[PDB]
Amino acid sequence: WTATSGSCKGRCFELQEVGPPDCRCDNLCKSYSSCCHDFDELCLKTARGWECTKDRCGEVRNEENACHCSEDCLSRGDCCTNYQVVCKGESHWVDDDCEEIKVPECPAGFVRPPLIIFSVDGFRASYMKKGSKVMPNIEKLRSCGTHAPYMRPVYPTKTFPNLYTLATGLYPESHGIVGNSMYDPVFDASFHLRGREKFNHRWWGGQPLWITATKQGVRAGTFFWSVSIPHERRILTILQWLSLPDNERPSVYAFYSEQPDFSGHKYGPFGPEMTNPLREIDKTVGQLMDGLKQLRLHRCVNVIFVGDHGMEDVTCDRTEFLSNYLTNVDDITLVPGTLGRIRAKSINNSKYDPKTIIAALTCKKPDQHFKPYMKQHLPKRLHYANNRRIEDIHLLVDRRWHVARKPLDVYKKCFFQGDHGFDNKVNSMQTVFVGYGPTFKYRTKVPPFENIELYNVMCDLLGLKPAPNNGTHGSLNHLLRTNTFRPTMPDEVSRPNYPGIMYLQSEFDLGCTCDDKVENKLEELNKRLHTKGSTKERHLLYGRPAVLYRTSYDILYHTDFESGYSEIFLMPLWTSYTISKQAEVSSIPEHLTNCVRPDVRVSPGFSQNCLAYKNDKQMSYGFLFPPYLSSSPEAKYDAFLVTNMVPMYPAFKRVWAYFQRVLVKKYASERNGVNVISGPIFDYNYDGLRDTEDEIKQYVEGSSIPVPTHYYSIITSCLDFTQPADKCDGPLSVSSFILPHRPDNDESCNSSEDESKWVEELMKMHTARVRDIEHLTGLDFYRKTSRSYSEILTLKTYLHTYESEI
Ligand SMILES: *[C@@H]1O[C@H](CO)[C@@H](O[C@@H]2O[C@H](CO)[C@@H](O[C@@H]3O[C@H](CO[C@H]4O[C@H](CO)[C@@H](O)[C@H](O[C@H]5O[C@H](CO)[C@@H](O)[C@H](O)[C@@H]5O[C@H]5O[C@H](CO)[C@@H](O)[C@H](O)[C@@H]5O)[C@@H]4O)[C@@H](O)[C@H](O[C@H]4O[C@H](CO)[C@@H](O)[C@H](O)[C@@H]4O[C@H]4O[C@H](CO)[C@@H](O)[C@H](O)[C@@H]4O)[C@@H]3O)[C@H](O)[C@H]2NC(C)=O)[C@H](O)[C@H]1NC(C)=O
Ligand SMILES: Cc1cc(C)c(C(C)(C)CCOC(=O)C(C)(C)C)c(O)c1
Ligand SMILES: [Ca+2]
Ligand code: NA
Ligand code: NA
Ligand SMILES: [Zn+2]
Repeated sequence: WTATSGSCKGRCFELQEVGPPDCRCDNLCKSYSSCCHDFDELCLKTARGWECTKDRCGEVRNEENACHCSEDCLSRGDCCTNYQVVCKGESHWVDDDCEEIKVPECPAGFVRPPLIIFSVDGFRASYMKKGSKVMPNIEKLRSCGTHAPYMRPVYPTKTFPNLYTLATGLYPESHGIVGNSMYDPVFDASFHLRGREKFNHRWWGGQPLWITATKQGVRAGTFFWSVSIPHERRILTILQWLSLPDNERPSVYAFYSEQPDFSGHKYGPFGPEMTNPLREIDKTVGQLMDGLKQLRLHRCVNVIFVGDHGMEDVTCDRTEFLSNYLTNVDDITLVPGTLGRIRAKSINNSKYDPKTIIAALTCKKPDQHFKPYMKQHLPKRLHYANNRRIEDIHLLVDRRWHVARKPLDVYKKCFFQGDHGFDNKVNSMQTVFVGYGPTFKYRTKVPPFENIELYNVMCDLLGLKPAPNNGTHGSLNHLLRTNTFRPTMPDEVSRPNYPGIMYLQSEFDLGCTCDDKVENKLEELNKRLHTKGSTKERHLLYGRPAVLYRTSYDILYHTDFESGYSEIFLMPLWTSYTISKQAEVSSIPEHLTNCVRPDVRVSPGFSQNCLAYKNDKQMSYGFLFPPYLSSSPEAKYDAFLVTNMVPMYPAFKRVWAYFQRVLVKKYASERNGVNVISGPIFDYNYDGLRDTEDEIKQYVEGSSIPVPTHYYSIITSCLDFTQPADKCDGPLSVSSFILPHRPDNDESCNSSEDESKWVEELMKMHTARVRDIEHLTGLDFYRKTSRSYSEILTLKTYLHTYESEI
């Protein structure tokens, strides 16, 4: 109930929330069906439209009018945004040359540059170039301020997950808004775009920027707008708030536009109908900047122009139907469209089986346009598993397509030409970022980055301490003239042991054999020097990784590679090696096919054993430093040490062997050498974070050898590829992956073919940031370079996407 009989007089667009049942006068009262009886009359005036005309200049004030052109309007803060242009001879902001804003130029009483976030739904990144001719205000922001060529949304590339990620810095699995539609099995409640459940605060996790600001005494404008409030009124309300007395005035403001998404769904991303929505958004930017100019705030405010996601061409005819795969289609509930999520229709049905559903959906039709995954097997870069609202079965749908349960859902539940939601590396899903104002840089292009990083920067712009989030604070310092956040590298928690030769061969009873016993003064000294680290500068290029948790581990040096060997997990945490452009690939010699060698620096008790692999009929092993890339026949023996061995399913060894034997040398040829760091990952609870020893669900049969969920590699070279990776003077270039360690290659429909036709495709799908590997391993990389720390933070957030040019 709401007592709608109260009044909005003197309260229009009031900032504090009045609790039930008193009626409301704020931005969102319409959405809550709670506005006072007189809200439209007093607060949504429309008389005489939105623009001054020559004949209104100097007019006697009529409070009925939507905005004013009377001589008192500037003191009242309610002029039409074009007032000074029409009545006072001024220029539109867009017509002024851009001039660097070196310092804020703010009116007296302003404690900090205000932040205005101007958000656009469905604004695909390529609109900034493709629509530039019809968006002069936006083009001026972009060209004169700081801009990225695009900004990467979060998965799923839907509106509410992305808007809330912008506001919180968190992945959807952490903030809880994992889709526009959700079922939470603990609440037994459904969240939808339609209806009241979505208003319950229990859905909304983390801490959004307006709450961060408020808790730290920085006032925020009301954070969002009821859809029926016209854009012109939203801009006028923001400008009105900016004229409040100092003690009452917000420091952070948000505008949101439902366009171009609304038309893009109807017309497709480049429908000819799309020009007009782009012009109308540009005109709204122009109203804002003109309004700011009138208030003398156009060289004071920081403006962020940012979108939530792009828009792809999708039509009704490109729909896959689960009814063409499943016999039991009425026993499941599907959340449909550009992603699929499947769960049992009834919790009382004991004949629901997820394995049979996945199997029936796997590589069943030649051009099949979706792929099923259990959620833990989704690419780790999606960070889309650790929430009870994310169903165990997920369908990744190809761009341009939909999935639905049955055909009747598509015509009795056609018209649309655009949609979004797909994998957040897809080019059509990328969106926009421009920052303009005194705290942003001038005429500066920055590389693409992810929208999870912006919350920290918005906090930086407001002088706020961010709530804990998934950005990497400092990684976006290059967007900023001032207010940078200067992080310190985390402290190493565990220091390594450096074992020498401590064990004789016969102390080992590992069940391993090797044909290595065929036989000096200076030659033996030389190999003693390798074991003490004499080649470590060549193979450990950026320092050893720091271990940021408590554990017991050994550094092991070799001619061709260096490792940090865990005494607890019985394998390396990391193995580091450099491969020059000139390196040569060799075979594993016949007499060494099954060679595994005890490591006389590591006790039998802290070693793997070969008998466990013999007896585990599902599990084989591989090596982290590749035997194929040994520098000499003699150095090759080091690659068969038991301290370089890791458990690998035979299906995964197909993938791993091709990467090691073919791809590493390809990357070294293309990049002028590469440095590789490889290792295992254990994430059995799919939380994106390193497992402790007691979270491990699978061991090599009969042993304490834990089985990795994933294997990673970080592949670094010189950004200026005229310098070899091992003699690089400047910025670095990286690409990395986190490959699922699976017992089959059912993900790869073409896996019966030669690895050359499918392995690299698999690897590209599981591309990763160095930071993702950091979270999964408790390691900290790039500790010793000549590069600034914020630059290394940006390198660690880089994702190699393999999409062609935007
Ligand atoms: C991205 O960044 C985010 C933010 O930094 C990272 O998420 C953090 O990671 C931590 C580890 O996973 C996690 O820490 C836990 O917090 C528990 C208290 O949680 C509440 O309080 C906080 C603070 O206000 C709040 O933010 C939380 O919000 C979560 O839960 C609510 C529901 O109440 C949701 O609305 C909200 O969206 C969010 O859910 C998300 O996180 C939870 C986990 O908290 C997931 O389950 C969800 O799926 C979703 O992802 C909460 O309101 C605290 O109790 C935990 O402590 C346990 O474990 C530690 C281990 O150190 C142990 O010491 C304790 O004994 C304790 O164990 C006991 O509980 C166990 C579980 O029941 C039990 O088995 C034991 O036997 C014990 O009884 C723990 O500290 C932190 O909450 C989240 N924060 C957020 C916002 O998500 C994220 O990791 C980053 N991602 C990556 C990849 O880097
Ligand atoms: C301060 C501030 C900051 C940010 C980032 C926004 C945006 C633009 C992104 C929108 C957030 O809306 C959400 O989160 C929903 C709850 C509506 C899904 C805002 O309104 C206000
Ligand atoms: Ca984990
Ligand atoms: Na085996
Ligand atoms: Na396959
Ligand atoms: Zn949309």
